[PDB]
Amino acid sequence: NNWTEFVPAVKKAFGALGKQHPKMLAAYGALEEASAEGALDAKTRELISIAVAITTRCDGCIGVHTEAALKAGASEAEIAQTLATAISLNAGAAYVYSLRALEAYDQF
Amino acid sequence: NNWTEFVPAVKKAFGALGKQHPKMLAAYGALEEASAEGALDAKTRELISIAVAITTRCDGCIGVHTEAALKAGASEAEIAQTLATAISLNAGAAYVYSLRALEAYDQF
Amino acid sequence: NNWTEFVPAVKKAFGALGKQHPKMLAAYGALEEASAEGALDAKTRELISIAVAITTRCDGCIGVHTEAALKAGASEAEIAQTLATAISLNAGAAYVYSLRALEAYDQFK
Amino acid sequence: NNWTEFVPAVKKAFGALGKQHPKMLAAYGALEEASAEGALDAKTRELISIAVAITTRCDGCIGVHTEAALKAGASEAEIAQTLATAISLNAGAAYVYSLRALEAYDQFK
Amino acid sequence: NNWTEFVPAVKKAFGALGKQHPKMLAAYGALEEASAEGALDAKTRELISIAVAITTRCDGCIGVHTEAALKAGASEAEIAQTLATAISLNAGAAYVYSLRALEAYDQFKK
Amino acid sequence: NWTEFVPAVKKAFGALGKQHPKMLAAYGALEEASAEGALDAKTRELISIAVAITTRCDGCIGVHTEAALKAGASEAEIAQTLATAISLNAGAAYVYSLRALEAYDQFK
Repeated sequence: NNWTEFVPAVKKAFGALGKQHPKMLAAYGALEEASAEGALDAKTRELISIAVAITTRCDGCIGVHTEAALKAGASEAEIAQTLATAISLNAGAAYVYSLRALEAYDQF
Repeated sequence: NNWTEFVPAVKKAFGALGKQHPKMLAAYGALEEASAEGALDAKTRELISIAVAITTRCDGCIGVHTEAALKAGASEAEIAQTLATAISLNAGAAYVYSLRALEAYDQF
Repeated sequence: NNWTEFVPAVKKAFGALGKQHPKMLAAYGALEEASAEGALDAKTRELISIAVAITTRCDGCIGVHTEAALKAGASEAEIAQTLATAISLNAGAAYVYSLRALEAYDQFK
Repeated sequence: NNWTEFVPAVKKAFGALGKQHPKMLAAYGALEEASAEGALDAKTRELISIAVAITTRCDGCIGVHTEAALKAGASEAEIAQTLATAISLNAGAAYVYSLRALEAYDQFK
Repeated sequence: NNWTEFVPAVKKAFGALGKQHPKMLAAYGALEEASAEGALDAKTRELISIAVAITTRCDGCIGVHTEAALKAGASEAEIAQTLATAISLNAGAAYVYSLRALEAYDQFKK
Repeated sequence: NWTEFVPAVKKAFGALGKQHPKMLAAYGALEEASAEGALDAKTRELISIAVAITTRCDGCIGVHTEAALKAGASEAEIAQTLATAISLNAGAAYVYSLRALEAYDQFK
């Protein structure tokens, strides 16, 4: 459809990248191996990925790790709660720098 | 203090670039010239400048345009409301891309 | 394109989020309430909103608050000058960290 | 340098915000309420919080939720593996947009 | 993006801005003026421009400046290696702030 | 940046490879793929600084500004790289501002 058609195309672009520049795809594979090492469970790692995917505003990253979260057995409330946490942290960053603006106003 | 001393150091740094690379300082001066052309008052522009500064996480921009907003007659309630609006728009972005993840999960 | 149909689609997506997860939509309602608290008129609130939206590069946020600023009485010149102000700040941030890099090129050597 | 002094200072600034502007701190609490709803333990939520905090590069968000992760029982390897997952996704966004640049160069634009 | 049609659409919109608000387009020209001044050739400048465009995630910026890299004589290997360097620095920024998180956890640990 | 800040950053990277070696090996793979090709060390470090300005990473700035110096980068090459990165940073805001004015015209 929209995401069910986008994700295979994104995975294909990564495959064409490895056939042309294998050291670049091997660099990402090294990043995924470092992430996979440790007792974290695949679903929790994918949920961590979705929270970062929506923060970086990467549509290809969203669909890849959302489909991987479902394959890992993540329910709908687990994802919505993960997104709600990422929204709170994205808003928390603006709260911190807004706090710096208020502190500057009182100081001048 | 901090902000009352950090802001002069920032403006002193921008003055240094004008001596070493005047073309780059003039380019910024061209950006503020276009930003000042219109019927929007100084307080309105400086409030907009603060909301973008906390979004860009630019501490120098925060202090420079917070002091400038005070010089334009901005009250503390106006800056806090400006920051509240900027905080809201930063979270709505995480909301928008969170909805994309939910639609992605619903389609797989 | 098609901002006239994109904006109602974004609002509908927010509506389905509330009927499936009400505490997330209520949180955005609490954020929108604190943004309305104050003496800044609706036009200045939406102009500020558009400036953050183009800095964020959120398309749904841009169209929602551009239509709202229009209904609040914002002329095209007020919209353009708001973008010119947001673009200027979207360069001073790079200027500030460029000044750090030029200092970084000093000290060394 | 001193996160044990930075984090309490950030917490004090948030508390002073609610005394001068309560609706702003209330909207923050509403975001925390929706975050703590859905049977995801605090350890998993704080680990997710760190992964987003380093993506936003907010030092206040990092130290606040790193301490909260320790209080929830997060091990050092649990955070390191979380950061390793967050780093992989930060590069993943760069890979996806670099693929757009290569597809652009092929079409000769 | 990638399309040979989207890039002329971006350039046309920039010209429309200069017709309605010339002081805004002139400000961008002032920025491009300072970018063109210097010892770097056009290829290296457009390669640097591509690296920022994928970091700033601006599709039109990836557009305008990847074509200018082609016209400047940049090969596919020069485009790709620039992107591999840009990708490395993007992950590097996450590595740096991840170190702060590991340092903060060590100071709170008991 | 400083002559003492960069050694502290590289010391933390080395320590990370001692407690979590797969994470440091992943960054090395990203550096090996970046070094592979005809682009000289100067252009790569200049590209690295321009990204280290778009991203607001100070450690990346000082590390790669020093590496650019050892690679033989001149002051004119450093400033022009920044002016190029500043132009692109403003260029991104110009594009999404064009969609904002395009949306405003559609709602009338």
